[PDB]
Amino acid sequence: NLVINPPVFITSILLIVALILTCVLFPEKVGVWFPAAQLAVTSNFGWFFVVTVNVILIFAIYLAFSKFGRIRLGGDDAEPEFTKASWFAMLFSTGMGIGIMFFSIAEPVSHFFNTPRPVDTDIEAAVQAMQFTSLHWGLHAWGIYAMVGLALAFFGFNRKLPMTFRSLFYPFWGERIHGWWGHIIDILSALATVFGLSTSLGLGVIQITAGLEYLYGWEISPMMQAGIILFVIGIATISVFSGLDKGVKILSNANMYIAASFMLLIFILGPTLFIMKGYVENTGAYLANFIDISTWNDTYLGSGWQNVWTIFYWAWWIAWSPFVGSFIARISKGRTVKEFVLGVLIVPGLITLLWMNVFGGSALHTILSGDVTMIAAVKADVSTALFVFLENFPFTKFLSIVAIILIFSFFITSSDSGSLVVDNITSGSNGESPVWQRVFWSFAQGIIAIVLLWGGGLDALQTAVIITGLPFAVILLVMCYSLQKGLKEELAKSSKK
Amino acid sequence: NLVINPPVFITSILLIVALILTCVLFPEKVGVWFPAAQLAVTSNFGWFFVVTVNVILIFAIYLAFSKFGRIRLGGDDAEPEFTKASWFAMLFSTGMGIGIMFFSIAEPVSHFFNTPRPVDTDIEAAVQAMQFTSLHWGLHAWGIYAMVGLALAFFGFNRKLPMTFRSLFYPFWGERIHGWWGHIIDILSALATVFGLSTSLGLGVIQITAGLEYLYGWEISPMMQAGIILFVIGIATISVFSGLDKGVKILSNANMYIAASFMLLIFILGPTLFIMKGYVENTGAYLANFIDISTWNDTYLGSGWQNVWTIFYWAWWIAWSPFVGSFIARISKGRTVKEFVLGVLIVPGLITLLWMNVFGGSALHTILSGDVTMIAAVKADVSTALFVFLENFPFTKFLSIVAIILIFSFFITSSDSGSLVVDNITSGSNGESPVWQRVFWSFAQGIIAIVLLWGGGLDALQTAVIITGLPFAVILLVMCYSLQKGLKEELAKSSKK
Amino acid sequence: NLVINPPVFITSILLIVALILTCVLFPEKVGVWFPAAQLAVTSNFGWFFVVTVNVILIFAIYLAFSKFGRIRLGGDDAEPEFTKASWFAMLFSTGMGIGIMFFSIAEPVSHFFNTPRPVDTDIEAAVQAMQFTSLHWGLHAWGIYAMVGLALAFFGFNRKLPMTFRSLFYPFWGERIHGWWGHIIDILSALATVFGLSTSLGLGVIQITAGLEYLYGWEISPMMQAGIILFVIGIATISVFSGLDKGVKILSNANMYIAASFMLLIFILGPTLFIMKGYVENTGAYLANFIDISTWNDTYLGSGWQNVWTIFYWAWWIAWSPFVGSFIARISKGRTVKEFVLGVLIVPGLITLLWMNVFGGSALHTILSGDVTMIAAVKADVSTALFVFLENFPFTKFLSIVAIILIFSFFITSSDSGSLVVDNITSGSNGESPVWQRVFWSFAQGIIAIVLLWGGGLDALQTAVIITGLPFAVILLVMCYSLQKGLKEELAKSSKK
Repeated sequence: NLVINPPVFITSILLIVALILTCVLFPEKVGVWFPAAQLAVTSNFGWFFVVTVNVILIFAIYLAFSKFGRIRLGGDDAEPEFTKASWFAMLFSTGMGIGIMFFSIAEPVSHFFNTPRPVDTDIEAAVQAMQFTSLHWGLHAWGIYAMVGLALAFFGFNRKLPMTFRSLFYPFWGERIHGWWGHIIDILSALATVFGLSTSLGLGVIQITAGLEYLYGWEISPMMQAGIILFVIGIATISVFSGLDKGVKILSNANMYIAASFMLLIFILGPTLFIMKGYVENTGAYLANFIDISTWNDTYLGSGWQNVWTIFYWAWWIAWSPFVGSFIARISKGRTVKEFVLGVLIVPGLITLLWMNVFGGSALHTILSGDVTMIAAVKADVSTALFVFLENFPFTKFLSIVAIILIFSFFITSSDSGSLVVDNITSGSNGESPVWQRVFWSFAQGIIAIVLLWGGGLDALQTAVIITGLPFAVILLVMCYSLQKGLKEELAKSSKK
Repeated sequence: NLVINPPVFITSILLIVALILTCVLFPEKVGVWFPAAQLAVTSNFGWFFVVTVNVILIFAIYLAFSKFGRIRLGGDDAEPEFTKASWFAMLFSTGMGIGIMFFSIAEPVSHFFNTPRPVDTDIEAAVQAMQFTSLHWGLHAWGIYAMVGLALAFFGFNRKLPMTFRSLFYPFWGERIHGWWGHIIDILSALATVFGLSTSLGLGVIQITAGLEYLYGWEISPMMQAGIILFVIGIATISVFSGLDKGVKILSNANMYIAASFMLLIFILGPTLFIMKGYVENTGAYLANFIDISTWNDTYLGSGWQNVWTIFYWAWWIAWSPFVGSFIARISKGRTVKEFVLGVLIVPGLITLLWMNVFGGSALHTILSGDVTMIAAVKADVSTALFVFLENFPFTKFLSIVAIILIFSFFITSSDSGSLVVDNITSGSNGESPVWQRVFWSFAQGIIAIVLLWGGGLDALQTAVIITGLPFAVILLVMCYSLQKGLKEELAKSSKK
Repeated sequence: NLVINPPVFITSILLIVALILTCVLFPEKVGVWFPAAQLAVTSNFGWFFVVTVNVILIFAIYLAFSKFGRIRLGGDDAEPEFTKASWFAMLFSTGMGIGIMFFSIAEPVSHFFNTPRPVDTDIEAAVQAMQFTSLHWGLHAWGIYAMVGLALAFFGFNRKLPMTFRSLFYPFWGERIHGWWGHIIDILSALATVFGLSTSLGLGVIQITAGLEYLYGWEISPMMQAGIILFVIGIATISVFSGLDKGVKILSNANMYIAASFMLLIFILGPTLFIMKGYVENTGAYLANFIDISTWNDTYLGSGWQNVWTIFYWAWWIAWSPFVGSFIARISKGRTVKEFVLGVLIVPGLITLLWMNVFGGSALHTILSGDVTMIAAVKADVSTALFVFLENFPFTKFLSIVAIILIFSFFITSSDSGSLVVDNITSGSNGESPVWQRVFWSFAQGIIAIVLLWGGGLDALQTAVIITGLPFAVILLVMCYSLQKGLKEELAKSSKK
């Protein structure tokens, strides 16, 4: 009935309620304090975010290509439940649904007219734009996801422990994680994953309303935005309470199939030789200047460009890493550490770059051809970039409708996917909690997205993400260091006949 | 009296004769058809050529630095027939002997006034020219050659099958390679190797007639070029009347000694500190932006520069790869996979880069010091680049004469060497075919070179090379993926006490 | 009484006396002979210096990451006398630290108004300056130091041989090192380390006099410079004779603490976010263009910039490497080769780069913010760069006095430290020589510094350093190739059940 963890459940509820009250009955105060706080945090700790993501990626590479990579998740006498192709498909399904569909065109074009670093020619501007979107989506995001998923899988399969952030700090804290010391980590993890899920929720909402406005000229107001959010979460709780089926795996497969069909349609109807040439060239350039852009901090110029694009992306990945890592760990049992890390790092990191090329590089090809019309639309609003990019394609209305449907299905999938992660983190156990708690948490994330959207749109999701992702960046660093020790202890124990 | 393979010998004769007949009865038709076909193929599949060469090089590096590198060629109970120094010395002479002399000077200067990418200063133009020259000749070519030689040696020594391209696909096709399925593989390999050897023959004859015209002011019609071709082939077939007495290894050592003496003379008489400094700096820059230039596809500019220089070079290295790999594998028995790959990748690549520095960087030093006279000559024709370069050196006539003699001897060695590869591929066995078959194949190679020369000069060799190297690029990728399987099988079978 | 090595003692003393004579009774001739000779050697062998340092660094990396890295120094039955932190702390204290205080500010600003390569924007100039000072101080210096220290430790602990340069060539010279073939090696090593210590002493005294002149407006004639030199050396020999005996380690710890406090104070009072951002970004850029700047030889421009900055630094590191490597080996017993190399290459290099950032990047931040006043001072003279840098900080006089005291104590430590190495190399044994010989060698290095100062200032230390570092570059290459054989011998001997 009420199987909960009080010090985590009540603390998260109280903190979320306090934030909602602050943002709903101090309008001007919250609207003035949030962007100043976000700017201060990002300006002061962009170096720390960059160092954290680089260290996590280097640690993932090291774990993949060391003696620790021979350890098989779930024990030596375990076998994978899925083939490599299915595992890779599910890994790409875990990332990314809404962020990809929202930024794949807005970001490469926003790095064209607003370059991260000064360039002279438009060719170099396009190359730099593709390089920076590859940096944001290519390997560091999947590095963080792979590290969190590896930690969760190792400490929930090889250690017979709940796959929350409590058990990830066992090796160096012993039994102290059970009382008031792992409670803080669980609270921070729940808050960070809730805010990351709510950011994805909000991104989907803004893009779906922009698409409806562009297609039909409808005059939307935040009232029907809230109505859309409530209706979608109602569909989710209907699918949860009166379960038609396991509407996650089948919906994940449908989403992957529809996204692949969309990518193939854009690849064929748009440029085809240009897309392949640009994919090869841009991946090579991204891997050639990897250390130059990964560690770049904009220290000498001081343009402040990283405060909205790069540091925000690192904070987002770090903050909502628990949600992605949970489902990365669910589907990876019986696969060794090296194979797991390489599979999470490379294949989804390559498919994401392929999608980035297929969409953003095609947009940049249109722009470089003199057809500057996405630049003006994105300068007006970045939520219509996809629906302006589909204007110069055959079946513009059908492609726009399919993109809206894909966004809405990713919306349901994320809402029904992160709800169970938050429920498990909040109430412990492994899913014995009743469905009403899951529905309540879905409602909470929906209203959090609603309040954040009404408090600035795409200027309050980033603020909360960065604010709650900085301490979670610290937690990620400590968690990587503790996972090293736990893996070393397990390897030493196994190598004893 | 002809030990032959009917479906390979007859098919190769038929397609070669059909191409010759088409080129001789339809001058204008073939002269319009061939450049268009080559341009279409290169424009559509430059990305594929780049991916193929990069993947082959990465596969070679992986095979050198993994557990697969401990496998000893010819079995554990085998010892090298040559010392490491002599093996390294004769490795460089194995392939690209005539192309080195043709493009040692014409290519770095052609990348100066016709830059691959836009540059402002002449210094950057020279650096880029040397970088792209090193890319074309440094490591990818020797990566392809090392992979092909490793596959040939593994499947002709460790597994005892005949050393043709039929046996390289045994692991994943079973016994199907013996009939009408590996026949196509052998036909394509023979065509690619004959069209890659005819390209070198054409380069040699073009440069030798250009040198004769430059030195003596003679007017040589295509009839005298055909006479030169026939005279050289007659000398080659006289040398293989019955023996006599197998003047190939001695000629190979003489060619290596003469080329080394020529390089030392150019190094001493020309700049000596500049060449050494530029060698170090250019090798460092080549290894610094290796991924930047290897994966570069010229996609945002579309200048078409890669259609003649880079894609043609990849198709050339792939096309005549059987010929180079055969004699790379002949002289490598008893050497482990790691040592073999590192000795075919590094040492001959380093010596090639040293030669190309000694010649092209010296030419660029002459150009950068206000003496722009190789640019004007190369813009007119590229076959007189070396003979114009030797103009500003002491003993210009003697150096030109020894260069012509070295080109003629490389011509003889290549004609006598590739006939063996074509004859072995066409007739199977391991050298049981009669001498008249070798004579006929040398004649066919010579007339193919003559016909390609009369059909456009240095515009039909590239066309044929690219056309027959694209499907051979596919075959190279498949063979690279099958070699790891067929060699992991041997590694597993050997690691069984 | 007179326990010496007469072939080494007599030859080194006679050569030093001859140089002092030709510098003190041939002013006009030597003042033209020395800079011309230095320019000749650096121009002719900059490529050799670059190749030598790159090969040494690559060899150190390879030895750290191969089967040889498992070899435990001092034998398997040995343990580290110090913990990891206490060893990392004193690794950086072994040197540099006198040139650190001299070129922390003068070098990154001298690379600003006098760029190694042409740049347009001031931001690019600052990035290039930071990159090149990182190259000079980051990894190649510590690579040379790690190689020399590893050779010395391996041949003085695992082989029970004297820790001089005699024993480093045992593997392929056998007992021939004991007479007239290893005597030359010891003589060259003693001369190189004496001249390196003299260059450090000259830098220290130059900066001390410059700081005194800047703070107090004093006029210091070279007579007072000689008086200061003699006073400091007299303090050192008084400590050696009467004071004694372990205070060198106490003074080393005091120097490390004072330098860390000075660096922290500059980090806090000056920019704090800028320094961290620039540290991360500049380390990333240094590791991104590593092969581009390490192998750069300035061959296409011929500006001559490398003759005073990069080649001089390589020659300096190579020349005084025996002194640094001796104390790197003393404080490293019972540590495996991999751990030793990774702890000498990385951590001291990282701390040196952090010091360069904290000081030079702060200076570049001041310069880039319109405050161009260090540029004029450094153009006038580079010795007062640090004292002009502290002008725009709180507690300018206190920080200047602390820097002067730190330089003076580094002077004392370096003299008392290099006297041990010179005495041990010249008289053999392991510290049985009388104290009078030690103080005599300290006096000799002091008068060498005085004579070199009176012969051109900072134009004769570099000359002698380069002249005696080129043959020592050859010797370092030979010993680096000898260590592999002599330590593979030990690895094979140990791996025999």
